[PDB]
Order: sequence, then C-alpha cells, then structure tokens
Amino acid sequence: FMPPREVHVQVTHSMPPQKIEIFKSLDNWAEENILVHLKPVEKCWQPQDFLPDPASDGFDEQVRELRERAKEIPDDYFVVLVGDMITEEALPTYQTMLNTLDGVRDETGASPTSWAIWTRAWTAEENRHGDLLNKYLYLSGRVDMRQIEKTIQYLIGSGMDPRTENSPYLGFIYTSFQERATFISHGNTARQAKEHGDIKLAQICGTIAADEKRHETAYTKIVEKLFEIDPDGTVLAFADMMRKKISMPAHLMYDGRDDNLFDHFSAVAQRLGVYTAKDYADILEFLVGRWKVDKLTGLSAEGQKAQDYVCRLPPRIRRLEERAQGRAKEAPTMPFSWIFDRQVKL
Amino acid sequence: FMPPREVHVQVTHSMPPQKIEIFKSLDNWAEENILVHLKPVEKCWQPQDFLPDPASDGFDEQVRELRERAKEIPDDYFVVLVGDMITEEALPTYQTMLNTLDGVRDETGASPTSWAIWTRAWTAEENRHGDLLNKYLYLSGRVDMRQIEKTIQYLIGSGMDPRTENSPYLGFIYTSFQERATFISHGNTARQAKEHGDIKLAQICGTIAADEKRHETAYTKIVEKLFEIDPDGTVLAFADMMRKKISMPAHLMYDGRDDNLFDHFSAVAQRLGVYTAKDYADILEFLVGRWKVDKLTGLSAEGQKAQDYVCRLPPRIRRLEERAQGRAKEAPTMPFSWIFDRQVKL
Ligand SMILES: [Fe+3]
Ligand SMILES: [Fe+3]
Ligand SMILES: [Fe+3]
Ligand SMILES: [Fe+3]
Repeated sequence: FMPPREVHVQVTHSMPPQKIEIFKSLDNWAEENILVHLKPVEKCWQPQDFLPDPASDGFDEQVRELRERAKEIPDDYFVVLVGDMITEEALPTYQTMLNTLDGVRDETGASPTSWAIWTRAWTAEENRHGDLLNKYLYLSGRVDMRQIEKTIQYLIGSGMDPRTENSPYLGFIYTSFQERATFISHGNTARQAKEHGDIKLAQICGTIAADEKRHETAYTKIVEKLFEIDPDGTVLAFADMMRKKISMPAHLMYDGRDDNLFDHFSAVAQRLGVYTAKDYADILEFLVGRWKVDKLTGLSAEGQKAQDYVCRLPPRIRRLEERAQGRAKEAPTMPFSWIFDRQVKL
Repeated sequence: FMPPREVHVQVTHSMPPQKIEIFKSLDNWAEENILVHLKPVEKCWQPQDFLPDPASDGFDEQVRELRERAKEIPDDYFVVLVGDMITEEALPTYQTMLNTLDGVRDETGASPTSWAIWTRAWTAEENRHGDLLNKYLYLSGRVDMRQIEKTIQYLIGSGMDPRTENSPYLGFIYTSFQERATFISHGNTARQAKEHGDIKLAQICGTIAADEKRHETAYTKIVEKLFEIDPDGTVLAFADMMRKKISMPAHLMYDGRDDNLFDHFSAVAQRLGVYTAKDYADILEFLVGRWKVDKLTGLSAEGQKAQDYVCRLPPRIRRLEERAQGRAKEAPTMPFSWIFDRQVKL
C-alpha cells in the first residue's frame, strides 16, 4: 500500500540568500498591496452560510432536499467534486509550502511580518473550502466518505514538492498559477450546477471560486512587483517553472487501490470540461499578458532566451497538448473507490 | 475586531546551529523508534467509522438518535467540546510549528527524512480529529457552527508562538506536554460521556485520545534520547519551557465578541474537571519521572540549577496554583457565542 512519490530530485534554496533582503524590504509594501486582498473575518462567509442549518426546525427538510438533488447529479461530477474537495483538505501542506519560502516564511508560527500574516490568513480562508465541501459531500450520501478520508490521510502524509526550491519567485509564480487553476475549476463546477438547476450547490462552488479570484489577484500582484524590481530573475523564474511543468498539489493522490488516482480523476475533470489541458495553456497565456512579459526590456542574454521561451510556450502547448484523439474517444470506464467502486468514463 | 496577540518578544534560532547535525545523525534512529508509533493508513480509523453513515438506509435514524442524545448533554460540556474541536481544527498551525524546528524541518514539503515523514504523517492523523468533532458538533444542533467557524478562521489567522525558538529541544518538550494534555482532555470528555450513557460520543473522544497517547509516547521518546546524548542542554531546555510557562496552542482564541475567550473556555474545562491547573502540574510531574530528571548526573552548575528547578516546580505549582477559592465559588455565568449566547458558569 505505497502511495506514489515525487520522481524528481529535491533541490533546496536556489535563490541567492542575499535576495531575502528584497522581501524584508517589501514588508510595508505587502501590507499596503497584498494584505488588502484578504477579507476581514467578520465580513467573510462561513460554511454554515451554505449548508443545512442544524439548529433550525428546517434542518431535516433541508438535508432531505440536498439529498434529493444529489441523486440527480451524476457520478462523473461527484468524482470531480470529491477530487476537488480532497485537494482542498490537504491544506496543511499548502501552508507548509508558503513557509518553505526563504524571504517570506513564518519563523515562529505567529510572526508579525506582512508575509506571515498573509500566509496565516490565506490558510484560514482556504480552511473553509474543505469544511464546506466536506459537509456537502457527507450529507449527499452519494460518496464513500471513509475512502475519501483515507485518500486525504494519504495525501497529507505524502505532502507535495511543487519544485519551488525555497524561492519566493518560483513559489509566488506557482501559487499564482494554482489560484487561477482552482478559480476555473470551482467556477466550472459552479456553472454546471447552475445548469442541472442546483442553485444551492452552485452557490457553494461559486463562493469558493470567488475566494480563489482574490488569492490569484494578490499573488499576481507580488510577481508583478518582482518583475518591476528584478525583471531578469523573475523571467528566469517564470521560465524555470514552465520547463519543469507545473505539477499539481494533489498529484500524489492515493486511495489504497488506484496507483494512478490523480491521472484518473484529472481525466474525468478533463472530459467534463471542469479543468482541461486547454485550461492549463490558457492560464499560462493569461499570466504572460498579465505580467507583460512580452513588454520587458533590458534583459540578459539568458533573460532574453527565457522571455522568448515563455511567450512561445502557450500556443505550442495549445497545439502539442491538443491531439487528445486517444483520450476523448477510446477512454475506458473505471471504478473509483470514492463512489463505492461505481464506474465512470475516463 | 482585533484578536488577542502574543505578548512576549519573539526569539528565533536559540539552538546553536551545529547541533542540527545531531538530528541529521538521528535520522535512522527516528525511523526505527519514532516512526513506529504511527499507525499505517489502512489500519487507522476514519471519522466515518464514528458518524451516521450517509450512504446507509439508517442515516436518518442515526442522525436523529445523535440529536436526541445531544439534547441531554448540557451546554457547559458543549462549550468545552467546541473549544477542543476548534483547537484541533487549527491543525495547519501545528504542522507549521514542527516545521519551524531547526534540525527536523521539512525543507520541501515532501522531504524523505524521518522527521519530515513523521511531521506529515502526524498531521494526517490529527486532521481526522477536527473532521470527526466538526461533523459531530454540526449534526448535534446544539452549537452555533457559523460562530465556531468564525473562531477557527481567527485562530488560524492568529497562529501561535509556543516559544520553542526553532529548537527541537524546546519543541519536542513542548509537543510532549501538549500531547499528554490533549490525551487527558479528550480522555476526560470520553469518560464523562460514558457516564451520561452516551457511548457513541465516548467512542468519538476515546478514539481521539488514543491517537494522542501514541503521539505522547513518540515525543517523550525523542526527548528521552536527547537526555541520553545531551543531558545538559535538554535539562536547560526543559527548565526554560517551565519558566516561560507552557502556553496553549489555542490561547489566541477569538470569536469577534469575547476578548478573553481562551480564559473563559479554560475556566469551563477547569470547572468540569476536563482539564485543570492540577492536570498541568500532573503532566510536568509525569515528564520529570518519565525522563528521569531526578536521576541525571555530571551536569554543569547551570545544569544542576536547572535540574533542581524542574524537580521543585510541580509540588510548588500544585500548591501556589491550588488556591482557587475565587474561581470555584464566585464564578459568574457568561454567554458564549459558540452556543448562541446561552450562558454557562465559568
Ligand atoms: Fe481553495
Ligand atoms: Fe486559493
Ligand atoms: Fe488531536
Ligand atoms: Fe496529538
């Protein structure tokens, strides 16, 4: 019962240690530009806002209506929803991620630096995403919570190496990409629910998506400033991450049965148009235009090579990674322990 | 709406940086002695084992029996249970905690060192504690989930400084203490539930308690070996933590209404005999005998002073911190947002 492992060599602290000073200098700047993208706790939605209310007389009927609706939502979509929920639930790993980063790490667990305040508060916001989807999937009766909980335990135990090498450059590019990815992901399931006429479930996915849009805005703004101060290193960091390919946070998924669980879950999300290879290319393309990589000047030869590589990649990937004649048609049906080994098309 | 902050100066990296080598050397030893205290994932219980089963025909009646029982469990006890659950849910902070420690930190998020494997797997085990208590409290109808979720968001945002100063010495003493504390805590609520005749809730707290006992065993064994290799530094580290006083992980608790929420929750736990000042002294006394501090020899003058201080403290605290004539009697009743501002004796 061995979960999959990272296949790449672990590289640590690739950012020159003096460049830490940059992020220490940017402390006040982060307070003024990044922290403002967090919603104050009093103003935030909570999972309870979107679930049957167990302290109301309407509890039983609300749970019943939730379940009646869940019967008309196909297994395909539950697999995706479950995979999205499990990814959210591995949260501890993601706080650890941010806290591996050299200039921005929380050194005590309650550090008053803007970066540490961001990290803690961002985590606190993400925590509600798992909570809400958890209780929704639980109440639905459509999924195998024991197997899902098992997957979650494996996933936190496996952790993840995003290949950011303790560099806030690589790291903040990585989270920029991921935040947009989950925005699209959750946004698509929201839109699809709004179409089976499940408004309450659309509200669940929509509210989570809107959190992710704020996070994306914040992280792209950090990288924006890194392109301002250090155009060379940031382009070289952007390019590095592209060459490696952005590996997803939950790629070591394992449920004790399926040795390729991430690929299989991803295939369903692909087929349903929740999150696709096309989406991957669209995100890279968006970040190129967002950070105005095309518009950068005064770069090193190595920087120019990196700049050119980044701008070329999305149309290249949009091609190279389009020819899914194999994946779309032939695709077999396979059991997912997350739904009691009921089967869905891959 | 400001949550409480840490009142003490943040001190970082007080362990001499060469002493990191000790923990790197102990990698194989940790694999052989510490890692063995983790239960393999297939063998672990999951929250679903202890909750109404939403994929069975018995769901509705199981949820109903849970709620009928919960009506007979007093508000006092729910306040404590809720505070215990919130403490568990702040989990990300505690993984961050372990990953501040100099010789034992996970440098990538998926490091194959024994320490990093411990940290990830321990986290994965703790994650089920919050999950289980969350869904239990949610289904009960007895508590205000929105205000609880709010408190959790503040708590993760606030984080915590356990004053371990990046030292695995201070840190592994700290977790040894906390693990025992939660064992007693969850164990006492188990025992009390077994007495209102709520066997299913007793099972919930009991299974969590039993996890904590394994964690305590593992952490006391690490400190045991630190006393073997470095008797001087370990006694100086033990004494340092005692002088500071062990501050609890959830001490910055805030729900947007009560500026002394931890004190108030703690008072209820004290009054109910769930976790007391006497428990605090008993734990220190246990760890003194467990690590055989009395039996240590060949120490520095500074070491001897620290050794003597540690042995003296528990009887001293058992006295000094017994005279709770004020707390026991006079104690007022106060609202807790966690139970819709219904009131309980402090
Ligand atoms: Fe999220
Ligand atoms: Fe996000
Ligand atoms: Fe726990
Ligand atoms: Fe524990």
